[PDB]
Amino acid sequence: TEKRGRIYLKAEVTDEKLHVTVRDAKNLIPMDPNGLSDPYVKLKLIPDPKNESKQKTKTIRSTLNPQWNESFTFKLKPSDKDRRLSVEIWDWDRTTRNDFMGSLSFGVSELMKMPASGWYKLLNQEEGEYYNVPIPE
Ligand SMILES: [Ca+2]
Ligand SMILES: [Ca+2]
Ligand SMILES: [Ca+2]
Repeated sequence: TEKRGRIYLKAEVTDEKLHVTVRDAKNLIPMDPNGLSDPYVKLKLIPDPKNESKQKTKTIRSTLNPQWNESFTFKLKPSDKDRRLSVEIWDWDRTTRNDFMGSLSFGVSELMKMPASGWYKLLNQEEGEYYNVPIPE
């Protein structure tokens, strides 16, 4: 909800597993010639040097206010204490590289001391890997 729009999420750590719900997003930035985008969300635990934690929602065509309503589960291990949940919205493009739309992240430990829930401001790509900005109201 500021330049790159906002996203509604839920994420809690229930003994063993991290549960994430990606509800919807609003006011996303136009990344297509038609003035829209084809948004999908990529969920990842970072760092992910082996590149194995990737999960993704379906792609919704031609919209800036997608409603995915999809949930995901990551098995956690003691090694994940220092990892973060990365949430990135991307714009599916058929004839070129997919465009970045907005992102954010949560510390696994952070989520364990308080599950995330509600609206969050979409951040730039690099910075999105470092923090999140909740939007109460
Ligand atoms: Ca595009
Ligand atoms: Ca597109
Ligand atoms: Ca592109």
